[PDB]
Amino acid sequence: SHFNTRLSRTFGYTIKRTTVKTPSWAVDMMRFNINDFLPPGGGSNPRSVPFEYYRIRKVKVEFWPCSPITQGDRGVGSSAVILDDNFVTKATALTYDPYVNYSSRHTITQPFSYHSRYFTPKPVLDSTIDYFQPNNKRNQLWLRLQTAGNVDHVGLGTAFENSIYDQEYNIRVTMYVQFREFNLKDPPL
Amino acid sequence: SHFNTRLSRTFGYTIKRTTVKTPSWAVDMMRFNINDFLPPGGGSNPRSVPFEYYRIRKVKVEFWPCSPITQGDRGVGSSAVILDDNFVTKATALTYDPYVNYSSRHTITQPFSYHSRYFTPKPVLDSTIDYFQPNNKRNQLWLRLQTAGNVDHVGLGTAFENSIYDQEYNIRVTMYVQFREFNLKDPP
Amino acid sequence: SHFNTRLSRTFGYTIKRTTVKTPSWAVDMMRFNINDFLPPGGGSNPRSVPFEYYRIRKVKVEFWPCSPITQGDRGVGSSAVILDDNFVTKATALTYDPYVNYSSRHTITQPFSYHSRYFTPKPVLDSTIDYFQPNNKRNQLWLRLQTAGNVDHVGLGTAFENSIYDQEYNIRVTMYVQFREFNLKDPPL
Amino acid sequence: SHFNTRLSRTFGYTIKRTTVKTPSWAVDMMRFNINDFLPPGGGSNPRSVPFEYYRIRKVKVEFWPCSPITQGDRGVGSSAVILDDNFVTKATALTYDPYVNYSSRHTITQPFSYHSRYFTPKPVLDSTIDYFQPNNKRNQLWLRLQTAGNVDHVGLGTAFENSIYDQEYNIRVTMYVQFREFNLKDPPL
Amino acid sequence: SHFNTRLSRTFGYTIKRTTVKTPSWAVDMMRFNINDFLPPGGGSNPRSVPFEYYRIRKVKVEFWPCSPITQGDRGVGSSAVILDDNFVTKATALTYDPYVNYSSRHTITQPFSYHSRYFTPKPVLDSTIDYFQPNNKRNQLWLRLQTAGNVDHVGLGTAFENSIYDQEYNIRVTMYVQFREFNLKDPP
Amino acid sequence: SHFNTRLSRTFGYTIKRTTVKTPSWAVDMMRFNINDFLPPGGGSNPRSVPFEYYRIRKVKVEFWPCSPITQGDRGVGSSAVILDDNFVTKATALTYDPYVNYSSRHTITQPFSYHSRYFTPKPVLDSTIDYFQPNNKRNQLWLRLQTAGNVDHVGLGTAFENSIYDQEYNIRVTMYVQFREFNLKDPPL
Repeated sequence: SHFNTRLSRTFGYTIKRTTVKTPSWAVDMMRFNINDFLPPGGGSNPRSVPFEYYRIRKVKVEFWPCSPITQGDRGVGSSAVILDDNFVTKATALTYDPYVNYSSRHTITQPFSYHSRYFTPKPVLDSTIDYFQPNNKRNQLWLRLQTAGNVDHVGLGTAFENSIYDQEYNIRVTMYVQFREFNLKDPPL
Repeated sequence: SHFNTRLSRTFGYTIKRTTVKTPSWAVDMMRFNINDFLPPGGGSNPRSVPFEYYRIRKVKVEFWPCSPITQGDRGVGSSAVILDDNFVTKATALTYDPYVNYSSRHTITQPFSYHSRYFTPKPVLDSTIDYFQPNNKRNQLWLRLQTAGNVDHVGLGTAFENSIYDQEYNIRVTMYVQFREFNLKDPP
Repeated sequence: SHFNTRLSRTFGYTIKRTTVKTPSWAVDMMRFNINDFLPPGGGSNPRSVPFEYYRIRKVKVEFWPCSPITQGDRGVGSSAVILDDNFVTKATALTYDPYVNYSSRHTITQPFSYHSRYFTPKPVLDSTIDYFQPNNKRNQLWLRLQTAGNVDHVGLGTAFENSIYDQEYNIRVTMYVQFREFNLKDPPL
Repeated sequence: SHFNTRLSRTFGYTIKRTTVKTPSWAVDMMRFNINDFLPPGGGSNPRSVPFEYYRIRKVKVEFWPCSPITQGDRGVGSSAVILDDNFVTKATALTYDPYVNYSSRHTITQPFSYHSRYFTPKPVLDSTIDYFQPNNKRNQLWLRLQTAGNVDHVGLGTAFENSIYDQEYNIRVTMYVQFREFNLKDPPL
Repeated sequence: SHFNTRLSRTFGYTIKRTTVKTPSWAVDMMRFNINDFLPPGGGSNPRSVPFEYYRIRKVKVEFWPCSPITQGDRGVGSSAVILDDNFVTKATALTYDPYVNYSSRHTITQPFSYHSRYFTPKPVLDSTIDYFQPNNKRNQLWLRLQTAGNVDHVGLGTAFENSIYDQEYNIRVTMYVQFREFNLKDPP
Repeated sequence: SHFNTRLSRTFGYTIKRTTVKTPSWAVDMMRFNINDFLPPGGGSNPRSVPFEYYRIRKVKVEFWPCSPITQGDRGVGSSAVILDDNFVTKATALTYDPYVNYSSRHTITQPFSYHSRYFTPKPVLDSTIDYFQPNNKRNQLWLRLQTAGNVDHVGLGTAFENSIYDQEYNIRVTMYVQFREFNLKDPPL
């Protein structure tokens, strides 16, 4: 009846070099949607894992640095966990790191170091009120596993210190998902 | 403050005879809405149970067969608990039983045997996301008892093997409802 | 099977000023009928609580005074529990408190004090013999919940000392009613 | 990191005098919205408390009578807790107290008595279905602290008995709020 | 890291009426193949469950009778478990029940009764030699889950007594399968 | 109510390259003012946290180097904790490390190594006498949270060995502050 597993994807992230002489920050964000982890299935089974319900238990975000350990103009930034879908506005060179004081902030060391965050994300159930459940096991909502309109889950704010060089990362995101209700259809012939 | 009780209703259901040779299934669905269990009130008490809030603790679905124990071309099918309001599409003769592999499937025996299911159903709170609470007691959402526009609760998918004969049933649905906040008005 | 609840109604009561000089009392009486607490329902459920039988466990009579704490010509009277439906004849200015010697008498203070009584009342089953059951829990009679012609229960004699001024009360009566046998009918449409 | 705190505001309420001779009740209602307790902030901290999320643990509604203890035509009303945003229709002189039989009812004494209610209110999350969580602690929904458009929380029905006099109160609402996720921005210059 | 589940299918079986007057038996066989339970998937996930390996733990063969409990010319047959893929030759009216003395034989009551067998079947690994493992759990072979042409497992010989009437059945086959090695692909 | 929290800010520091032959030290200093951590408020809540009083428990000073770990001409320097606002005089290239024998000295490794200090700083109460309290919890002076002209706290002296290459750091200063007496004003509208 229940199936625990782990799903992953890796995409590129560049912070383009700047020439601002004062410390600045590249502010951005990250949501998580199961459509980017589970491709569509086939025939009478529209998704590739044949289950009717899911809930995302945990997300791990890993920033795998591309820069060599020889690279200079090293900086210091912040990742914070944003559970209400209310991120700081996307900015190229903000004059301060807007996430540093966040209670959930962790320091990102730049540009040749790993960084990861691991936490329970929340679904965006109503973007007007922006409400979510307390971090939990037994009482977490079950969601329908849809084919294509899956609800955004929510997650992570970032501010990377700008540099005189480019700072490239491979980002790997991994969802620890609990699926429920085996639904495999089996047509004949 | 609380009131636990049980509301029932009965309706007919006929699977119509077919001539298709090979096995085939009549796929349907079932929802439960308190509108059908709870008639309106009168005057200042707009509902027959004078309470402000309720939740549905359990639904029991009973299929009481009409066919006699003598009837042939007996079949086998499935019921499944669908808590997300995403049922298999309605179908007169699907070439397989699309519910048979469901985790929540129970076997239905046809045409002259009883079948029942008993589970906690879920309200349809947002049909786009289709979210629901884990099976629980004290943490279950309370709902407003509305005179008319009450929310669908969600439940049961079905597949009856088609037959050379008609297969008629009386379906008795029973909700075990918890009501809260007695609200009786008493004009003069 | 059992539903224990509480139903209330509030009504006006005025004791009109006099200019008799000698102390004199307004004598009256109080019955309790579920018709006054339970309106009619609609359709196939002719009463507003859908039960077949009932009995009244306790009644509470509250005299809420309207007169201000500054009102003079204070006076003294009596409330008595009368379970046999035989109240003292109603009177405007009787020359004594006809209830002061009753075993169940409690003293009413006038005209700005609260006064409450709490007791098991009895149904008026045969007004000629006027018999009733001893105050008791498991053995108390069950009565059919009628729409229309519910039986009086019986309870309270009052004698308020009259005064140079008007004495006004809001009276709130509360029945603690046990209901039995859920009977809800559910027609279609 | 959480911060518990208490927030208050005070406003007037008047029940205008009437000449209706029979007992009648002024019926109204109270919702609670955090926009009225937390003013707007300044600069890059939009809200005067720099937290990302809140939830309302408790609400105290206090009715502070203005009328002096010498006032006459005293009355008796009702407060009830309404958690589904479905109150009785506002009415100047209803012929009964519509809230007296409510399970959550408390008696209100008029016109010179203090009345409080204290309880967990509920956010108005969908006014079509009007659902809410059972009164809990650690499972309670978290909400985004908005600058402008916060969600009503829901709460209190009232029925005051009408009077030959004006009946004034200062009402003081007080929200016991829990805030979560410190988020202070510190731009430079 | 592992995933137990259950997969089911149903099909018809008819034993056509005869007028041979002395007792005779309709003799047949049953093999089980996971292609019939587990359809193709999509894209880069060629199977509808994304596992690399499986093994079949157990099969249940359920003969659900179609004949009504009123039907006469009732008879008596045999099922047997054949683990080595060597069944008695298919026959219409064999003059004895060739499975009745088999150690694994169970009795089949005809025509209106349920019958089931539940056992560990075996893969057909080499059909010249026809070897198989002792019924086990932790030493049981893993097999690749193929898209295409999965290996038969082996299983059930039947012998139903013939009748003056037709004898129809819905046969339900159920595979308790254990999958291993989640292998889901996720192209962008 | 006490509210315990953390406030940070980051700024650049560059030691400019020299061609002095012999070992020389760039001597400098650091004070901490909450002005630089807490932007102003708005309306009747003139500061971004709404508390009347504060004291600084602890400061973290972090030197996050910019130079790569490949850089040569490495050196060795000193930090020291100066609680009496009496720092060695600022100097481009002093011919010794003036803080090496301080009791509170920690060794700094240059130019690619992190360095931190964590200590209880002291307010500058009277810079004629320069007095401070011994490091404590329950006895530390409370100070008023001012909008504009808060009191320098004091702290850290630095001596970095000069180099043939430049040596940049991002410096992150973090104040662990305890605030007391919630004071939020809530006007209407």
